[PDB]
Formats: sequence, C-alpha cells, structure tokens
Amino acid sequence: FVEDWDLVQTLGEGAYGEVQLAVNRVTEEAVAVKIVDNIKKEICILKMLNHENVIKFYGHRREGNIQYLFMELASGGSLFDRIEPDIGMPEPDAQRFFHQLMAGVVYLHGIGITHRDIKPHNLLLDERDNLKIADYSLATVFRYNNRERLLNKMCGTLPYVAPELLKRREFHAEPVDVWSCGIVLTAMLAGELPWDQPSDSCQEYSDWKEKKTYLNPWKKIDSAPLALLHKILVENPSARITIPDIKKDRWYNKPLK
Ligand SMILES: C[C@@H]1CCCN1c1c(C#N)c2c(N)ncnc2n1C
Repeated sequence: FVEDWDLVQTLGEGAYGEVQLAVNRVTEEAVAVKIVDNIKKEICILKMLNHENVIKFYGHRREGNIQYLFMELASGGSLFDRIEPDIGMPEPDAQRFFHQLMAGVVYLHGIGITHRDIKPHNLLLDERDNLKIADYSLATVFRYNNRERLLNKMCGTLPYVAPELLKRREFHAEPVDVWSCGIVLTAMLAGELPWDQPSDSCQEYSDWKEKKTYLNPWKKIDSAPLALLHKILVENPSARITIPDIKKDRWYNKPLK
C-alpha cells in the first residue's frame, strides 16, 4: 500500500490520523506507520528521538495529501491492555514499567522535550514487554540553548493533567509530565483513575487533598508505593517531587518478585 510496504491492519487512532501495521513484501520486516491528512514540528521532534524507552522514528513520505510516519512497531500493544479494570496488575510488573517510564521521561526532559499526554494508551510494549513512550502529536520544546520556556497551552487528557494546567496562565513542563506518571502508576496499581480532573469542584480530588486514603483507589495500594504517590500527586508543582528524588524513593528501590 506504500512503495515496498503493505498496510495489513489498524493499530489504533489518536487525535488526528491512524496507525497501521506495515509489512515489507520482500524483507517481511514489520513496522508501524501513522497516516495523517504542526506536523513539520512532530517530524522534527521524532528525528531527535534515540532511547530504548521511546518509539524510534524511521522516516516520512508525502504522497499527495497523505503523510506516512514510519516508526518502531511495539508488538506487545499498549500498557492500557495490561491494566485489569478495578485490579491493576502485579506490583513487581508495575514497578518495572514505572522504572522504564522514568527512564523514558528523563531522556525526553534531557533533550528539552515534554510529551504532554502521558497515559497508558501512549505507553507501548515491545516483544520483551519493554515500555516505549509513543505519540509525539502534543510534544513540544520546553528547553532550548539551556533556557527553559514556560508552557501556556492547555492540552493532554483531563484525568492525567496536573492541576496547575487548569489554574495557571503559565507553568513548568517537567512537573506536568511527573504528575501524569503518578496517575499512570495509580492506574497500574489499582486498575482505576482517581478523579475525572484535578479541580476544586471534583469531590475525589478534594478527598485526596484531605488524605482520605481509606477510599478507593488508594485503599488497594500498598503503603510503600502510596508514600511515593503522596510525593508525586502534590498540588503545588514547585513542592512536587522531581525525578532525581523519585529515583531515591524507598518503593522505587524496593526489590520485588
Ligand atoms: C500510540 C498510538 C495512539 C494510537 C495507537 N498508537 C499506536 C502506535 C503509535 N504511535 C503504535 C506503534 N508504534 N506500534 C504498535 N502499536 C501502536 N499503536 C497502537
């Protein structure tokens, strides 16, 4: 369906466009291809990406209106599909995925890139269940020539967004991504999202700020990972734990099955 590649089946759809499995008729190599028709930007960011926990970019092709973004195939599918509703997954699997997600986010932050839509749909698995951060549709530069710029665009997915993104005119990129990593960890350990959005008017958010951890999803989570979620899901982004400090957390470093 494109040059040497056949488009076998749909892998899913994001905001704009669709992702297909592409098998090479000759080589039998299978990749993923995103079919689109802002996009100059995504391509530019995709070409920066070189890390084991980030989806690799292979190259692009415009054929009329349609753009084709060839990227690493994650044959394990999404983290979303490993989260059992109302249960989550075994704590050692969740810890391993969390370690990989941090590795990925440190890498992105280190090249001055914020993902801005971290959630289990955008977290993919290779054939060895290695986590890959995928979909650079909303990704943006927050650091250039060693100068940070504050963000102002509201974007992402409400249950995953940090509260400052609803309250502040401008905010730091990195603590928004840390927050969404904490919602992902909650989802992995409890198989449910704690609130529709982190606003004053959201009773489940108020409950958390009042430390009612006898409620779900918190009552399903062991005390060690929950102590970490206490440091991540902190309303003031300048008091929120940073990744260097996540890497010193007792649960983060706890040996597990
Ligand atoms: C993450 C997006 C969102 C829509 C579905 N997606 C994707 C990919 C991307 N990109 C992707 C990929 N590279 N390998 C395998 N499966 C993929 N799926 C489901």
